[PDB]
Amino acid sequence: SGFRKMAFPSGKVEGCMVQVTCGTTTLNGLWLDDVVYCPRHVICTSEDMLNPNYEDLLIRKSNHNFLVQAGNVQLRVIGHSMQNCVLKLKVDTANPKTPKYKFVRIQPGQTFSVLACYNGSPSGVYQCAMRPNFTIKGSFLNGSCGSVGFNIDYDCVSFCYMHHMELPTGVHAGTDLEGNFYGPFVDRQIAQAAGTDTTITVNVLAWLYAAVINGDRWFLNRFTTTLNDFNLVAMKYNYEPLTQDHVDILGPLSAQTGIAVLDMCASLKELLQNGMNGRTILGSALLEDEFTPFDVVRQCS
Amino acid sequence: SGFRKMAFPSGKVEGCMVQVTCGTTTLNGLWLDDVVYCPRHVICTSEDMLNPNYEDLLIRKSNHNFLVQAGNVQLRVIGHSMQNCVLKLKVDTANPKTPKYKFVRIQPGQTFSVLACYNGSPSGVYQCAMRPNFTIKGSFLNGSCGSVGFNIDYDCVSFCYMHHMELPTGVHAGTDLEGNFYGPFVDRQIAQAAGTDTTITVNVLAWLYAAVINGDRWFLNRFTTTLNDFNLVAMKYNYEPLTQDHVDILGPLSAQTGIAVLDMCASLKELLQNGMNGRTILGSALLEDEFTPFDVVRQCS
Ligand SMILES: *[C@H](O)[C@H](C[C@@H]1CCNC1=O)NC(=O)[C@H](CC(C)C)NC(=O)OCc1ccccc1
Ligand SMILES: *[C@H](O)[C@H](C[C@@H]1CCNC1=O)NC(=O)[C@H](CC(C)C)NC(=O)OCc1ccccc1
Repeated sequence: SGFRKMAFPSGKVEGCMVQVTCGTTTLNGLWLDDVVYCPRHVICTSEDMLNPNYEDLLIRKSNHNFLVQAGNVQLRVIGHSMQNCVLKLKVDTANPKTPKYKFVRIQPGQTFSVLACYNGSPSGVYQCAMRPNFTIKGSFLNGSCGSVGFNIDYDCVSFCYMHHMELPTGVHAGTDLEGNFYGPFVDRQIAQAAGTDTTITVNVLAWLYAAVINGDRWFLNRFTTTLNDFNLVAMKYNYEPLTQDHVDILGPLSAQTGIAVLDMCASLKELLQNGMNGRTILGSALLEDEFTPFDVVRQCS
Repeated sequence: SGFRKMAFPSGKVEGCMVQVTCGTTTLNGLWLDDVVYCPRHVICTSEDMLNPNYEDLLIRKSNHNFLVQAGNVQLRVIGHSMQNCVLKLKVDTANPKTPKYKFVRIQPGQTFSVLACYNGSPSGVYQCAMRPNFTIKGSFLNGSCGSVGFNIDYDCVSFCYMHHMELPTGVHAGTDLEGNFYGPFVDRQIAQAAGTDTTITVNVLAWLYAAVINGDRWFLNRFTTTLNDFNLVAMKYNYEPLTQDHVDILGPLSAQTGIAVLDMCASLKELLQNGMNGRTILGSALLEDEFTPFDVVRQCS
C-alpha cells in the first residue's frame, strides 16, 4: 500500500545523455544510435536568441562547430540537419547503450518522467503531467535544455518531450522528439503567454480511487449525479469537461473499489463546493490531478 | 525555476537488483561484488512468518535452496550467512555493474531515493524521508521486499535502507544494509505499530527557503523570534524542537536569501498560527517537511 508520485527508473535514459556545445552555448543532447538530438537553439548566440533565423544561422555552420562530449569521449559530428525545432547531429559512433525506443507525442493530461541533466550528466528524476495548456510544471535551471521526458513500457523507452524554455509564469515548455512544440510556443527568447490552465478531471477521479483503495473514505457519500449535472459544477471550478470516454477509462478502478464513476463524481462535486475542511487525501490538502488512471493501477492492486 | 520532489538517477542501483527465491517466497536482493543481500524472511514459509526462529530455520537450509536470478542468468549460491535481519548470499559471479558504494545508517529527518522493485525488476523511483518515528511513507506492494533506499554523492552510492514490511497504519519499516531495523520493529507477522510522529521543523524551514529562492515571499513578515520562543509554538503544533545545529545548517540558505533563520522562524510561527488562508507554497497547501536543506541547495543550484 501507499501512494507516491513515482518516476520510471532512469538507467536506460541516463546512458543516452550527452553534452552539446556550439560556440559558448552548452546544453544536453540525446544520443540514440549514431544521432544526437538537441534543441536547435544551441546554435544561437546571446544576441541571436532574441529573434533568430535558424535556417540562416545553420547554413553558416559546419560539423566542426558542434562539440559533442560523451562523458570524456568527444564524439565526431559527421553530419547535421534540422527537423522543426530540433537539431539532429550525425556522429561517428553509434551509442552502445541505446535502448529499444520510440518517439511519441503525448496528449494533455498524460504523465511522464523527466531526467533533469546539466552538461550531459543526470541530476535527478521526477514526474510531470502535460498540462491542458501544453505546459509542464517542471524544475529546470540554466543548462537543463535537451533534458527529455519519457515513459517506459516493457523494455521500451517512449521519448515524449525535450525541454527548450521556461515561460514568465515559471512553467516550462518544449517539443516532442520530432521538434514540434507542445502548445503555441516558439523557440525565441521573447515573453509568451500560456493559455489559461484547467484541472485534469479524469486524473482527479483516478486519484480519489487511489485514495479509497488506500483506505481514505471520508469524502464518499450516498448521493449520485448525472454526467451533465457534474460537468456543470466542474465548469465553474475550471475543470476539464468529463466525457464518456473518461468515464470508460475509469472502469477498472470503479470495479476494483465498487464505487460507480458517477458516484465518485458526486464525491468530487461535494469536495469542490465545500473544500476539505481541514482534512487531507493521501497527504495532500489539494485535489491532485497529475496521476492518470494508468498511474493509479500501476501502483495499486 | 520550479521545485519538485526529485529522486536521484537510479541507473547505478538498477544494475544491482536481482530476484531471490527460497521455497515459494520471492523478493528482491542487492548484488554487490560476489554477495547478494536480501531480507532474511525470504527463508520463511506461510506458517513460518508468524513466529520464526531464523537461526533454526537457516541451519536447515542448503545453498541450493536459494534461487537467485539476475535477468535471465541464474546465479549459483556458494555460501550464506545471516547478519541481523539481512541474508548475505555469496555467489559465483561478482557483479560487473557494481558501482562505488558504501553502507550507511541515516538519521531521522534525512531523505533518500527508493527504487521500488518486483521480481528483481526496477518498477519506479521516488523520494522518502526517514520519519522521526523511524517509518517511511512509501509505496510498496507484496514482492517489494529487498528494494533499497540510497543517496548518491559524486560517484558513491550510499545504500541506507532495505524494505521489509508495512505497518497497520500503511507506512513502511525496514533496516539498514547491516540488517538492523530502523525503529522498534521486528521482521515477523505480529501486531506492531509506529510510534507517534512529528514534523521535521528544520526541513519545513529549508522548504520555505526554496519558496523564496523561487520568487515567492507572501508568507514572510516583519516579526522575529527567539529560538526558545519559536520552539514553544513548535511543541504546540507537534513540530520537532529546532536546535542551534539546525540553525547553523540553515546558514547557507539564509545567506543566499538574506533572510535570517530566526526571521523565517517567525514566518513559520505565523504560518502555524494562522494557516495559509487558501494560498499555497510551491504548489502545496501543506507545509512540506520532506526536503532537507541539502535537497534544496542541490535542486535550486
Ligand atoms: C535551456 O538550457 C534553457 C532552459 C530555461 C532557462 C531557465 N530554465 C529553463 O527552463 N532555455 C532557455 O534559456 C531558452 C532559450 C530560447 C532560445 C527559447 N529561453 C528561455 O527559457 O528564456 C526565458 C528564461 C530564461 C532564463 C531564466 C528564466 C526564463
Ligand atoms: C515483502 O515483500 C513484504 C512487503 C510488504 C507487503 C505489502 N507492503 C509491504 O511493504 N513484507 C511482508 O509481507 C512482511 C513479512 C514479514 C514476515 C517480515 N509482513 C508485512 O508487511 O505484513 C503486513 C502486510 C502484509 C501484506 C499486505 C499488507 C500488510
